Amino acid sequence: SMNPPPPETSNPNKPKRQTNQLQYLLRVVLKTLWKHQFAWPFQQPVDAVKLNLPDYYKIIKTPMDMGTIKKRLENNYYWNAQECIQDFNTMFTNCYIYNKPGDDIVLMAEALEKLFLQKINELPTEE
Ligand SMILES: CCn1c2c(c(=O)[nH]c1=O)[C@H](c1ccc(C)cc1)C1=C(COC1=O)N2
Repeated sequence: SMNPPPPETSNPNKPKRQTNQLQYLLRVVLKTLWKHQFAWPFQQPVDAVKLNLPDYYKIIKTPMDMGTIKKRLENNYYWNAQECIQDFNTMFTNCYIYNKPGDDIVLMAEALEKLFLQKINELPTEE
């Protein structure tokens, strides 16, 4: 099978705005996770073709990744912070569903998610 098209990262028909919370998600939350030693499997859409995982997109129908999130934030694609938080959660959940508990990639995701949840407790109040 071919890869699917990646998630959209811009849409002229989708209203957009900047908020202090979305700015924080880009400058602090994404920045922190993106540069983490365990980030690399999550920095781009899953390339099931190159990686040889012919069942990935038969199993995962809600793909999401930090490369997509990074572009959505940079492009001001989101209207609210919850949209972005949901994308991170979807990314982690996909990993936990596709892979076996105890697999190294699951441990990587869990470490990233722990950090993620800490940082979103620090979300600033909306101005
Ligand atoms: C996020 C998508 N994904 C990936 C892999 C996987 O086993 N399961 C999976 O859900 C695979 C891999 C294998 C072992 C480790 C320690 C990390 C990553 C892999 C990537 C990218 O490069 C790769 O070697 N992604």
